[PDB]
Amino acid sequence: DLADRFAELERRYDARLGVYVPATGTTAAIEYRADERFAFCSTFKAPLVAAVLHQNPLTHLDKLITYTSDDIRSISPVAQQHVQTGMTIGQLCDAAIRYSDGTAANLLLADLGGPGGGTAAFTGYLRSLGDTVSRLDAEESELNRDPPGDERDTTTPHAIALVLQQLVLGNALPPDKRALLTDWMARNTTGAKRIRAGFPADWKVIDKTGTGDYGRANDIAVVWSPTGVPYVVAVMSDRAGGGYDAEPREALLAEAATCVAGVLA
Repeated sequence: DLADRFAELERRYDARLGVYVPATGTTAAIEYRADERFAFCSTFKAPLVAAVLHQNPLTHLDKLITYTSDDIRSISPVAQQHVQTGMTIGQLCDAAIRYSDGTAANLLLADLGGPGGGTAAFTGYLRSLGDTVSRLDAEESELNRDPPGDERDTTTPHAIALVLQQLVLGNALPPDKRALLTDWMARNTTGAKRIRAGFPADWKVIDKTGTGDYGRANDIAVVWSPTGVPYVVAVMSDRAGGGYDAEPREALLAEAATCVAGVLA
């Protein structure tokens, strides 16, 4: 039984694991702690981009955003190289997904507008999708504290899987905006050891990672089987019993994805 395999991963990795894969015409849903809250970490950056795409015409992607070194908060592998040139909204979207660029995310939040540096606008975007669960409360920062049991900055595997379903595979976005999201996630650089690692090479995988303290490791993906069937796969984990310093475990995500792959295959 698949639930036992997930429980064994929890015991072997000393982790809490959440998994949701929405049901299809041809497959049952996979759910393991799918309605328990986990920290977003950087997984929010994919729907963030969807929000920016949604609220603006595509010509908005060429708006140059200028910023300063004082805006560098969090790992920002792209943004840190363009403090004096700035970056277009398109480039920020690219960096935010493909390099989980934190500064980029923060600038995209600002681009959405409104209170909380954009976290309100982001959360309302999700509310407008039908998600009454997920919440973004803080801008990215390396100084952020987010202890277990605080419901701020959380989603559920079930919630974020259905959001991603709508965005990539549903009609949340018009096809041209949808394609930009899909493409960016298809060329993610950070996800090779997670869901991607658990799916055979002939499956297409697009994804957005998240990592944090308390051993938090997330990956949200859309996968395409060799037979052309797409599935959304949300995996979230933390190791809170290990405290702030618990090591994130990518392998747990890879192995959970392997259990999923096994059943959709």
